[PDB]
Amino acid sequence: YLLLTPGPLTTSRTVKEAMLFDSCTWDDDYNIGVVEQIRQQLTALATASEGYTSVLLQGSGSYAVEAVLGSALGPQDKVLIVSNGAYGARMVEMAGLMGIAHHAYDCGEVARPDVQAIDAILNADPTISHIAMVHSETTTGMLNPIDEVGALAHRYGKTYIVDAMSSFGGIPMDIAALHIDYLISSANKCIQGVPGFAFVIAREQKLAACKGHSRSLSLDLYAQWRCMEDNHGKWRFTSPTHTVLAFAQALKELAKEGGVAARHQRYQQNQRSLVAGMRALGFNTLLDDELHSPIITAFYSPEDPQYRFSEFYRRLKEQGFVIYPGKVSQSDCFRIGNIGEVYAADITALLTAIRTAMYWT
Amino acid sequence: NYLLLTPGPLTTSRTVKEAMLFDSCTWDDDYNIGVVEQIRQQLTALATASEGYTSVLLQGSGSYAVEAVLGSALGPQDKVLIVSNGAYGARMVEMAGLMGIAHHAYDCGEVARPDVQAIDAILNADPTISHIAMVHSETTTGMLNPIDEVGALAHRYGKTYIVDAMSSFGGIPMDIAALHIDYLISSANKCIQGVPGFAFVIAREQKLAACKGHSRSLSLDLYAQWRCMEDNHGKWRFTSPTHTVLAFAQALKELAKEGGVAARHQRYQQNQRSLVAGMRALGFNTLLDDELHSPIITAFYSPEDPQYRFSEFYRRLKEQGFVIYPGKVSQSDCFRIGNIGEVYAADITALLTAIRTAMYWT
Repeated sequence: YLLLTPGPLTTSRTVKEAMLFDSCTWDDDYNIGVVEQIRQQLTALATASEGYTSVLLQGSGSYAVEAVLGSALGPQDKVLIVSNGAYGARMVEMAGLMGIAHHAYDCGEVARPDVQAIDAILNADPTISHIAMVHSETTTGMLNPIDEVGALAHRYGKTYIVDAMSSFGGIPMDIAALHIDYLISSANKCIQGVPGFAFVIAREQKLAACKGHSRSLSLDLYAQWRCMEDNHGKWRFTSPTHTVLAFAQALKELAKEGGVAARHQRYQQNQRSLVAGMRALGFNTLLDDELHSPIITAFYSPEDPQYRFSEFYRRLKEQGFVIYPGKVSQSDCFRIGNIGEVYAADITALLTAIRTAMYWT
Repeated sequence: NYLLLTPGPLTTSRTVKEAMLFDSCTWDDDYNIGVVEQIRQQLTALATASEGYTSVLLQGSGSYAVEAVLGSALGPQDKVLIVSNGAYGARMVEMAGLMGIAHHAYDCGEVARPDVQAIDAILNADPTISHIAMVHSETTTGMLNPIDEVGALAHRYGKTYIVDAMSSFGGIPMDIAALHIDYLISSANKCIQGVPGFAFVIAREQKLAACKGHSRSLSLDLYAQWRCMEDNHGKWRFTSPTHTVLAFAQALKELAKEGGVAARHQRYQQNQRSLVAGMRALGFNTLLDDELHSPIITAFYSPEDPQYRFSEFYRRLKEQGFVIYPGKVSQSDCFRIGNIGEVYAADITALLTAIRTAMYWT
């Protein structure tokens, strides 16, 4: 099965083979030989500038998002949270649960954030000390203007947090130039590794002032970072070593492909071809080509009264392709990712399977 | 060529690792029902033969699960008695402090078995206590605590009982219902011999059922995590370490093939006893007396020879194919040697030979 999902996805066989080893968490072979190498490569991958550092955290991407919210903000801080999808909404949900001061700016799932509106909010409330926004809303496949909001964060001197879970590694970006202080991302999406942990690449000057902020020991990003910094990459608690080995290999394959610039080109091409082919088959995209993220695409569900995603999905799977359900509140859609082990030939084979699975036609 | 004589991550079978060589779709039944539900069902049966219990899996290390229990199993007016006789008992106190959770810490030291009478007295004088938490196998020193007696105490006083069995579950027989344990926390990469990536809690449903809204953490909300698995056929709220989950399923299959906990336990304590005897024959002394030993890991006093360095001892052993572990005892310089994972009788023999060879200060 080819997983046309937003991740966990179809990893390369070499990435999987790298998991076939048992590592000792106290040994330098692992901490220096693997962990420190991953940290250094992540920072370099995020920016050419100095002053940044990486921290890895056990769990899913949401854990890292929660860790940043509870670690990057002090008891007198307040974060402006842009919400235009499930992941933006989850940050608002986390803030409310954790009792973190905030202001939610919701603009709809199919609406690009209004930068001027964000500018006004920041102007009317200087109490806002942080700005948080999702870069790639995997929910609808939309891409938010992290650059413009970043310029806004720099103008007002705010700490900028970006959830780049489904974009880092697949879309060119230099977080320093974007004025991003905390870049959050996944091990199993654009980088193409397997699930197990997430990471945050942060402006050291900012992170270094977060001691005591977290009320969670497990999710204390500062303590986690300090331990890696003082003990050659060592993780405070048990780390998913096998998945970490897989990540090191995924990073190497990313470098081999030609870096983010090359991977981005492949993803864009895959999508361009997929979309053209789907439209040729009568499907319609939820969003206009301008708002598209290059890792996934949302399509309106067929209007035929006989169409059922459950059946469409099963028939595609029977042919070896696994698509994804759509979770857009205002519209009935389904999604098709194009990252991971997906190349030109795969898109073509996918389209043939789609035509074949269109049982309602 | 390395054998990991550590508390975990440890040396797993080749088959447990090869079971990871598959990608899973987190939204498909093949994974959620075909693997997750299977695991949940097996974990509950492994912990007890009675009804009323359920399993919840959580992404992260074992400490995440411990924290999830502390933040999800307790209500607003609740208070937990935390017995501490090692780093893992101490971590629960540390967590309770950070989270602002009312608690009563009972610290009896890292080399002393907790006093059950003392715990009784505490329960008598501090009626606000509603929960009791204790580590079963204290990996800090290899100490094995009396979870049975404390459970009887908890039952007598009608208190909710939490047990951190991270390094015991799967390697030491136990029926949680009979031990009066309401929340059993354990690891996927220790006695069950799986791979790190997630941890789990086997709890009495009736107790967990009343924890809605307790957690201030979305990621660590045990109740929510459970309701999702319960309502959507093992589905994890957020992305799960699928590969490590497939490995755990294989680990469970191999546990059964060995003969279950009874058989694994037999292997483990025999390894441990042979190790202690051999090490003592080589001039080493155990930190604890036999009576307090657990069958999973043992702490030895570091030799006094001025030239001795754990770094060198460790490297020369590793060079021979054996990786041991450092000791972190507050009032004593020790080193540890675990005997779990893919460790068998012949391995202990080989290790002892390696030790002699590595004793460069003699």
